[PDB]
Amino acid sequence: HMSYTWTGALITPCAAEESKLPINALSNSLLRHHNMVYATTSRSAGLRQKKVTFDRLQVLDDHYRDVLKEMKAKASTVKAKLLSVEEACKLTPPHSAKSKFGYGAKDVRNLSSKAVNHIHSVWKDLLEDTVTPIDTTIMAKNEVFCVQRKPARLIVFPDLGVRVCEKMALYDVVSTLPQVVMGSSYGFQYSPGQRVEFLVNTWKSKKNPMGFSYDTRCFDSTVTENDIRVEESIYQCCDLAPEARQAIKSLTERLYIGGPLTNSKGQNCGYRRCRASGVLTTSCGNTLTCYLKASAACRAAKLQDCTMLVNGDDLVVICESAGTQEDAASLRVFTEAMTRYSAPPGDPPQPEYDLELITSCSSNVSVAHDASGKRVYYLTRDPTTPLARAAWETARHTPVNSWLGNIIMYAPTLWARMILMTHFFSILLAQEQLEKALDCQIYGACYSIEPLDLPQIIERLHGLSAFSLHSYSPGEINRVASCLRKLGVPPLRVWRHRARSVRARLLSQGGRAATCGKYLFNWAVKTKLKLTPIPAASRLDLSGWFVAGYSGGDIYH
Ligand SMILES: CCC(C)(C)[C@H]1C(O)=C(C2=CS(=O)(=O)c3cc(NS(C)(=O)=O)ccc3N2)C(=O)N1Cc1ccc(F)c(C)c1
Repeated sequence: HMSYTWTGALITPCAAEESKLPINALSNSLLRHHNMVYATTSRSAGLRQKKVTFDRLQVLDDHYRDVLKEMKAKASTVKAKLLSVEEACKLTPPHSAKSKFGYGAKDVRNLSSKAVNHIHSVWKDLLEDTVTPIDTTIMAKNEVFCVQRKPARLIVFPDLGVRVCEKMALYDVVSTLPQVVMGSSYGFQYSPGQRVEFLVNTWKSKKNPMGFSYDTRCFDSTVTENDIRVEESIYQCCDLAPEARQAIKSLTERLYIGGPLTNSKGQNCGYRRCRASGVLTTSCGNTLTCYLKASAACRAAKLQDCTMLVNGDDLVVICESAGTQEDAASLRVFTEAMTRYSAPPGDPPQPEYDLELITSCSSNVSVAHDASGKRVYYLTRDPTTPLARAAWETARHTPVNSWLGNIIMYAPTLWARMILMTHFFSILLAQEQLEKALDCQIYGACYSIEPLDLPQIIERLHGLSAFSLHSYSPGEINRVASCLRKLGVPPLRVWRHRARSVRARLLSQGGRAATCGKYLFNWAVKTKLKLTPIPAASRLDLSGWFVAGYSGGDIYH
């Protein structure tokens, strides 16, 4: 029952990997402690292999089967459709990994005969053969962090042809089934403004609230053959075309439950018997499995008025407190149940009696005040990793612009507004790239976004108050200041100064640019402009935003 077996062949790169922060003329204006920032490489892959390789044991009781029966009954109400080849081709990111079979993602998107013909052949094979393990490639992710040094995370994914077939069989299912099965507990249905409302409303609904986050140790490696067969039994409760059923069964037996791991040089690295990080069903499978195990563990622990919020492997629970000693004992029971279900913790969970000290999806609730002095809740995080990734992106073009996803999702925060907005609008002005669309990821899917659309995007995701917040909390302010000292980032007084310049430049461009100057940087001037609802906000097509999660899913929206 091991998560992986290995041959000793190395996990190899496909191009040169940099680990040191690249430096250019713009670097010092953001961050001086360059030696604090690094990127992960295949050189640490071996250390990750060791961490992710362990035996799983799993004891399944009546609570587990009781929840699973309920989830199944809800899933039975879902009707899901097959996508056409052309619809699935349109969901492929332009820069997705090319096929081993002589075509690329651009050929897929174009519906080129070589690509479409091969995809039809993979589909036929999937319908005919429900036994043969499907090949996957294993690679080390290159991700940027601040020291305090993580080994590379691994990514495991099938060929591009197979990925298009996954979409055809399962895109509609994984996009629709989780919210039906899980209701308000499915986290990927929420925009940031919706997510903070749900946490606060939930917290407020309890007489004496308690909450905690649950950190599963290497969630993907804890997912067993049982878990993945249970996921398929849930998918199969849906009302589906017979062709879709056969494809889902085949994909489950041949790809999702396990298969051979091949490096970038074509050598066999070993064999996987746990979740693949780079398949379409990674997010939905992890969310269903986490929810099943956590709901059952809640019943085992006798938690009172229990609300869960689940985004894949990310779990928070808010419930009724029963006193500090019994809460501590209940959380032990919960952790023991989870452990018996094959989901033991990394960090053991702690009860918290302050909403603002709970982290979920790498974020906590904090409070600031709008133009009328009215309290507004918003989600924030420690800015260290966002700012390290921004320093890197200041000197290197990358396929995903973390800075842009961070402005979008953390737009209300003092650090996104003062540092990220200022710094990157400066760069776009100087380079005359204000109109250039950039790719970034939200809930695992890729979006191409125009930075001049940012004000309307932010009004939709957060409301107009995102542009007037002030009087942020002392905890939040100190956590930012602490980060700036650590990374060597100029203090906020300098940022306010630069923001005025940036704002004046943007207003001097007219049009969409001036709207960015007006809304995004109203905080930097004492003589304020009046900020009214933006007409363009009402016409923005944000469909496909905040419907589901697609981590590893190879989705472009
Ligand atoms: C720029 C996007 C950002 C900030 C990273 C953004 C984002 O996209 C993810 C995010 C992306 S994801 O890849 O779908 C994913 C996968 C898994 N686990 S798994 C592998 O099992 O699916 C767990 C969590 C998760 N969350 C995230 O948590 N963000 C923070 C965040 C989230 C919600 C929110 F309201 C605010 C304000 C900020």
